[PDB]
Amino acid sequence: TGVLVELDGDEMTRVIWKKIKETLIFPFVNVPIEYYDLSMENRDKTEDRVTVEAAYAIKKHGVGVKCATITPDEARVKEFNLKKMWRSPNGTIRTILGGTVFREPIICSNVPRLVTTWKKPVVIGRHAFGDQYSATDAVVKEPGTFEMRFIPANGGEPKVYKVFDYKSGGVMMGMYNTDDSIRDFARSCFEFALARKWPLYLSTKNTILKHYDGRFKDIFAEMYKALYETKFKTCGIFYEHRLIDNMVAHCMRSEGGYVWACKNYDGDVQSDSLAQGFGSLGMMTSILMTPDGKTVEVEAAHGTVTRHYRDYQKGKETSTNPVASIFAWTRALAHRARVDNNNTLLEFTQRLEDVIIATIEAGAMTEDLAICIKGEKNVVRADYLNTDEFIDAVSQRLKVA
Amino acid sequence: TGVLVELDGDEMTRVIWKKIKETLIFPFVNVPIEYYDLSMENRDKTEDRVTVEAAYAIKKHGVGVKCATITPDEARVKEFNLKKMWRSPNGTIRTILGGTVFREPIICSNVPRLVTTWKKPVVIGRHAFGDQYSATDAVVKEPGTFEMRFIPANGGEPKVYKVFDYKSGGVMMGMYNTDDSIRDFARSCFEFALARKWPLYLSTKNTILKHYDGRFKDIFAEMYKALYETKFKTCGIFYEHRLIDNMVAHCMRSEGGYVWACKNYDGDVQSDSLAQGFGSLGMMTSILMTPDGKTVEVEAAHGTVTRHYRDYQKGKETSTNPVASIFAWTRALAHRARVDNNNTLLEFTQRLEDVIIATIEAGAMTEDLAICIKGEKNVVRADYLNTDEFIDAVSQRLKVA
Ligand SMILES: NC(=O)c1ccc[n+]([C@@H]2O[C@H](COP(=O)([O-])OP(=O)(O)OC[C@H]3O[C@@H](n4cnc5c(N)ncnc54)[C@H](OP(=O)(O)O)[C@@H]3O)[C@@H](O)[C@H]2O)c1
Ligand SMILES: NC(=O)c1ccc[n+]([C@@H]2O[C@H](COP(=O)([O-])OP(=O)(O)OC[C@H]3O[C@@H](n4cnc5c(N)ncnc54)[C@H](OP(=O)(O)O)[C@@H]3O)[C@@H](O)[C@H]2O)c1
Ligand SMILES: [Ca+2]
Ligand SMILES: [Ca+2]
Repeated sequence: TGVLVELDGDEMTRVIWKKIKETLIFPFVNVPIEYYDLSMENRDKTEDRVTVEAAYAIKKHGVGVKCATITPDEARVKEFNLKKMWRSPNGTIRTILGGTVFREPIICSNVPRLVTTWKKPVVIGRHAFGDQYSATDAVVKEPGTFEMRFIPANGGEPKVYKVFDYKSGGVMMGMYNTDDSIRDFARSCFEFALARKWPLYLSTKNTILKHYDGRFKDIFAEMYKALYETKFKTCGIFYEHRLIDNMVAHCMRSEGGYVWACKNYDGDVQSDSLAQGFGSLGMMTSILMTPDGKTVEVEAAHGTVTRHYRDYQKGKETSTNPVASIFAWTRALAHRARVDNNNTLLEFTQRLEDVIIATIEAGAMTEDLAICIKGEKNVVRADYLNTDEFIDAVSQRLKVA
Repeated sequence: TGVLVELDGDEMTRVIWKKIKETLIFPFVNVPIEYYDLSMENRDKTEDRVTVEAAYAIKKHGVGVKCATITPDEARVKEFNLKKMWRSPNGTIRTILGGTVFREPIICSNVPRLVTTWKKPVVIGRHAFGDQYSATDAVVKEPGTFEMRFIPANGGEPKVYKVFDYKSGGVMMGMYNTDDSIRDFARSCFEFALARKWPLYLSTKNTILKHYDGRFKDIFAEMYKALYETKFKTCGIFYEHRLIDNMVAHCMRSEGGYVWACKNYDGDVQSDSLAQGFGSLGMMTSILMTPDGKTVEVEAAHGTVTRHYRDYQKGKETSTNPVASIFAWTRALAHRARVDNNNTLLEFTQRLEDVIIATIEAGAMTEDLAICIKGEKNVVRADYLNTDEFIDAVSQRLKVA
């Protein structure tokens, strides 16, 4: 009754995406899908127009599911003969939608973490706006002065700052963020943690960046005091600012069960460290949530798995883990279901997640999880299923459920 | 015959520092020491002049050992009634000396890592110059335009970049780095890895910061090709650039035995994550090495342990781990010894490190390491020694050795 926006992708994830749709989704669910092909080739052909069209379609319809895509760089420009080094589609969509990207591991009882203390999941809430990701940078090739100016819109004295006099070359960068965006990030994070009844931590480096990072600290503190502190206390949870240095140490030590609000760059980096620590990138989920909770975009917290695609391309069997991709579909459909008051669709999504977990906990799993259990040296082919075998096995149990 | 420059510090580390000197160093070694008290109180009193004097003394004499110090922030300004929010002494010294800070864990056979894959130490080489640590930032409180200008020193068109038009407040920041400093960082890292015969990785985000981070990538690549590639290949090692996202995942997965060159901020953050993953900050070493290897500053890879100092202040027994601090002294004295051709001093330093490791591997250890072995819930007072008991035990075995 509502529509689901689908964004097709690249390389190994695109092949798996087709299998997931045809095997675990379309046989059981009839939902109207608006489709956008975000393959590298179609982005180049459409001069990246598909990307922004897809983003606006998610805003219109309320829910999107996205397959991993290639982010061009020098090598990719050569590989595909790109017209331009097109921007990351993820940055474009997240820019258009706004919001915070919540990343969380999927834990199976029988798959150990790499970190021995980790008992419960940790959620990273990544601020998907500003800083490095909309920065302007340049190489300095001659002697000269880098300075910044702030120019008030009502005339009156521009403020100037001399940063550096280069003599023998270097680099320069400026970046910004906004009160509006920081306040939206804070609200998303307080709301997420409150719904979970988990505590909340914000990491910054305000110790060095007294003004830039101090703005994050002050905005979260203001918002906690005004709007959330009483509700948090009543639920037996709390919010705390932490020095980024201390926070990464805490994360190693802690058993989990907290929400961790991260600035754009820290969320990007620490999410991968977290994912890998929990066992595998194939078991890490990602959901962008707009401020208010009414628009989401769900994806796997990993890329296109091009190393595996290379093996796929030369006819070799691959056991890349489809679980995060499937959970993208289940959580997107669950959001679609709730808006639509469709309890049977919602129950289907829960049931598919349940059988995936049951399947793995009983010993049927892809090679990455076999490795977490046995160690890379000790796994043999009979210890795991290939990707299609894993998905076929899941559909079997799904059909009895 | 040469002189050792000593920089006294703050809180818990200052108390331990005195005990280390009096118990494990001065009874066995006669080296001239030039002393600088970098306590919070003496930095305030001298308007931070002691800090820069101490730094220049290290440059003059070639070797410094430093105790952890307080870096002022808003709360510390109130606590000590500081005249100003003085800059981090570590940033000041590292600024004055130049160089790369190499951070490495001390592994004991019987103390497990938190990360189950970790077998050998990892060395982080932190670039101790530029980026966030010499950046200019500001809060924007009115509508206005942030722009950057590059002004060539030979007249002729300034290059201008419009970054943002603020309407409802935000933040702005500019930062730089230099070709000279990046090239010194690269050389330190290639040399360090080559002497170890370990491979070398550089992490960047050149995927987003094409110019700023691309400069790091290009400089290391240029230097490898010109100066190190053949020597690395001949030793069976290599150098590789890595996306920071991939690199933190690699670090979780890998058994260790590589050098990891990190930009200023990444080195700061990832060093603490690494340290904690290996078991305890009390077992992480830090050495600043200038480009050429002729000036060093050695310290513990941790702060003043103020949480423990708080307990110390109210007469409670503390078991803070002195090992990193002692290794600061041993590695500083070893550098002093090599310059001076003093083989007996060098052998003493090696012997003290040896007995510290032997002491722990036989079950005599501070509370942090007991916790790594037994789990926090299961440790009881008889499982560990307090700090002085640990140091006294070490001196005992040292005396028979
Ligand atoms: N959201 C997105 O659209 C997104 C996000 C990140 C990257 N990317 C793009 O994806 C492409 C490749 O990026 P990347 O190699 O840096 O990261 P990646 O695709 O996440 O793969 C990195 C490595 O992590 C492991 N891994 C990731 N997903 C896995 C899964 N489902 N099952 C098992 N193992 C998995 C694999 O290790 P082994 O090879 O050791 O098995 C893999 O080679 C690039 O073009 C990048 O731009 C897209
Ligand atoms: N090089 C330097 O001079 C330097 C470096 C960093 C920080 N600092 C300064 O040091 C002060 C405190 O900083 P911080 O609390 O962020 O970091 P910290 O002093 O490293 O202590 C953080 C926590 O790590 C654990 N830890 C650190 N060193 C330890 C040791 N030797 N033995 C056992 N456990 C240890 C303790 O955990 P538990 O409390 O859980 O036992 C401790 O509270 C601040 O004023 C900061 O500015 C100085
Ligand atoms: Ca990433
Ligand atoms: Ca630090």
